[PDB]
Amino acid sequence: YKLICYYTSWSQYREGDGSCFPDAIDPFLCTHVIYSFANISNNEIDTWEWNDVTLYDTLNTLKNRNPKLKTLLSVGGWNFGPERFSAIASKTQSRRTFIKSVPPFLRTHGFDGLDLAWLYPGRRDKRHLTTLVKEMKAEFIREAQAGTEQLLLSAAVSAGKIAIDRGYDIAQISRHLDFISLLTYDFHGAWRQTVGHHSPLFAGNEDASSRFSNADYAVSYMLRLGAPANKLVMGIPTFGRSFTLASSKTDVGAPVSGPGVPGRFTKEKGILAYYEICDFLHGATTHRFRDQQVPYATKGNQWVAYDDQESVKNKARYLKNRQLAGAMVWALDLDDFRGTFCGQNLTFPLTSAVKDVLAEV
Ligand SMILES: *[C@@H]1O[C@H](CO)[C@@H](O[C@H]2O[C@H](CO)[C@@H](O[C@@H]3O[C@H](CO)[C@@H](O)[C@H](O[C@@H]4O[C@H](CO)[C@@H](O[C@@H]5O[C@H](CO)[C@@H](O)[C@H](O)[C@@H]5O)[C@H](O)[C@@H]4O)[C@@H]3O)[C@H](O)[C@H]2NC(C)=O)[C@H](O)[C@H]1NC(C)=O
Repeated sequence: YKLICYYTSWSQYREGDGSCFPDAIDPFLCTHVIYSFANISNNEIDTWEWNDVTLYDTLNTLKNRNPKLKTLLSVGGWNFGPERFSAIASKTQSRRTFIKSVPPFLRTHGFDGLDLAWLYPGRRDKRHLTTLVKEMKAEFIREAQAGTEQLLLSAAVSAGKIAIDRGYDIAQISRHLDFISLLTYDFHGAWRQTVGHHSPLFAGNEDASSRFSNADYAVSYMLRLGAPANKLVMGIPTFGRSFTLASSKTDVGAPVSGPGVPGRFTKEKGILAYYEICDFLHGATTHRFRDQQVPYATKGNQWVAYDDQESVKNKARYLKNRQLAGAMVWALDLDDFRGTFCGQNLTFPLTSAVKDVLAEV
């Protein structure tokens, strides 16, 4: 069993305890840690933050304690225009240029693999995404010849039916990529005038419009398209999506007036770190879509949908029952890394819950 855990650069700058550095990551927790988002310039892979070489160093040092740990550098991200990927990958020149520039980067900085987080390729991009993957992987193979362990190659794919169907040639890309991460947590957003859970497990028998919008449908679908279960890792979010209620209505379908108030620490509308949610929860009312196996809280005109240890283990068993490669947790920085916000004196409570399940048979 795998546990792929992301670490995002921008989390350092958070204030108070919110600040987080690779420095605080428990070396034996996950099996794969992914530094989140490297840039691309002059078609070459490149750093982002002014101090990644430093933080790079600091994350890769964790392997001094856990030899089995592996680390990968992600490329792309949400604040990286999809166009920029498309532009690179449509002109063979740019593509190959980009590619031949990656292995040395990783070798130079201690990484064991590259991660492709091209956030949503288009209709016009499928044919080239297949290329990037192919060639990129061919290069990683030709470099093992130099007598070093072969660099890993993975990709974060959307879990949206349309999304996948629009820009993913799963069948192909699945046989090249060492593993595929399914972003099973973006099935809703403030862009929908009404309340909704973003990382539901099941379709839930009362609504029937977006059944394709749940981890189960996603998985079962990816399998159909051809991807094997030994390359699949299900995403598990460690944050929550919050809304500001446009009425006293709180039950399913209550109208939304817009995203939620920012977090003390995560400082950003619509989203909330687990540890922030832990504080929120106090004085809040907690419910749970028993149908879709996930909770939601409300306090005032603030409606929040999130994942708790329960819902998370729940999902964890799910992937075990479909025989998947492993689990993926989006944002360690978002978990209670210090373990002081969420009652129990446990560090990384959520990511642990999943580990403890996966550590089971
Ligand atoms: C991820 O990558 C991003 C793109 O590479 C990068 O953001 C950008 O990168 C550069 C800026 O560093 C940006 O370039 C310009 O934007 C300006 C307009 O707003 C233009 O004026 C500028 O045009 C020129 O480019 C020349 C250099 O590229 C510059 O010539 C010299 O450059 C030297 C210093 O830059 C200087 O020493 C020398 O004397 C030259 O003068 C020339 O003068 C002129 O100004 C660029 O178009 C990229 O376009 C922008 N990327 C895009 C496409 O949006 C991010 O920094 C990176 N992320 C992180 C955090 O690192």
